[PDB]
Amino acid sequence: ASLKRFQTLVPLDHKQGTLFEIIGEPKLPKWFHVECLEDPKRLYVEPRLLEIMFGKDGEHIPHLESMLHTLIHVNVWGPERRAEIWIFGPPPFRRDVDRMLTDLAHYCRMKLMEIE
Amino acid sequence: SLKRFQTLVPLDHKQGTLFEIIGEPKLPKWFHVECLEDPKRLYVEPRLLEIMFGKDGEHIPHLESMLHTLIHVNVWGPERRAEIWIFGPPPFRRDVDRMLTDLAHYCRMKLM
Repeated sequence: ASLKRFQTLVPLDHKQGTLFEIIGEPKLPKWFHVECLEDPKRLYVEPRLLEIMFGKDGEHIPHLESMLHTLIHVNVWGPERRAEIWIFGPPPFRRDVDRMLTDLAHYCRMKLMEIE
Repeated sequence: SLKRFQTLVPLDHKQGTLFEIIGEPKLPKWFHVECLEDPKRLYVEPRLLEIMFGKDGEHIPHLESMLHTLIHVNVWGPERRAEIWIFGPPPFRRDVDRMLTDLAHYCRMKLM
């Protein structure tokens, strides 16, 4: 990616496109299976939404990950480029977590335009 | 955290499964009053509530918007179980029920 680094239970390196790698030797969550690292789902969001959706430095992401049983990885670049939220787990899960994050994004977008 | 927690649609908990919307709030597009006819209840130690949901439940409106489910928190003594009430349905192979008990589990552990 490029770096703002967001919090998560398992920090990953975004190597290239679909390739992610676990950084160092973290204690993994009981529900997390290394195999899920193979096919993550990506969804785009504008960058300014990231900290509204996930809190400052993505501080609420470990809670969300615990609730969803999917890893969340955030890649962010310039203000002019779309951010990428990458989601990791069983495909039956990645689909509905995808709708949840889209629904959350819709909400945060409305609040953004109201708080201004 | 308080005795009333935050939410998109503040409710009065009348008795058991019976709730009522307080006043005339603008409702979320995804929400319909008939949702209140499908409550599910979960129990939790009161101590976990502010860990799970933020001070005074300040994160609940985000959670509700993610889940498309209203969350009502009834709390009593620090002794007895708090009730979490949800008016669904779920967006995952995992019941909103299961996602919230799992959140509580994580928060129980992190509380050590």
